[PDB]
Amino acid sequence: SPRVVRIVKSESGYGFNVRGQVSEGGQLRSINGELYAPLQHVSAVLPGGAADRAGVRKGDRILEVNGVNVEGATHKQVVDLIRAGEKELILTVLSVESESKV
Amino acid sequence: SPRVVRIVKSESGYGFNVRGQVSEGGQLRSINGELYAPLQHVSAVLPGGAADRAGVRKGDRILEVNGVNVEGATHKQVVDLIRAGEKELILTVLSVESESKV
Repeated sequence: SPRVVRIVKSESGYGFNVRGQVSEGGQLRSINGELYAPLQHVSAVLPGGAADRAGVRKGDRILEVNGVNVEGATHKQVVDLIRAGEKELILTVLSVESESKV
Repeated sequence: SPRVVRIVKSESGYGFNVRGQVSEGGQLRSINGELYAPLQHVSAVLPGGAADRAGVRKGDRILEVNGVNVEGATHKQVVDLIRAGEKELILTVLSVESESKV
């Protein structure tokens, strides 16, 4: 289920890489057993960076950026939204990797 | 725009799968808003393999293999070019997925 994560920008920026469609129009995909228009995803998280500390996970699919639903958005639209926040970022993500404390 | 990627072969080979026309002659296709004769594409990248580490992306369309333009080539022509290099591979690819560091 979609989860919300806050990241405060450090010196290394937010500390993650985003990957996804350069253009609009990709076909619908099945993510966590449900259909979405194409999502950008977290392709890497800088170990020790802000996103890692905040609990962003490699493979997280990005559903919202600072309250804006970015389902089927272009890569540039999403990265521009992230970069428009100069200190904080709120993501809603569909994680392909779960986490539990034991 | 076409980008260049180097991959050094590991134990798992280069660590990706190639898909594309078995025979020559497919019709021109529109890729990233431009016309090309049929391209082979990266259908999967082995997570943790050499291609993943080098930054090859699932969906990358293969424009050149070790300096050879393979626009409209057959699948076997392209795979033979890849395999003729026993340690290194240079690809020029048109990525359907962009990546940015934030």
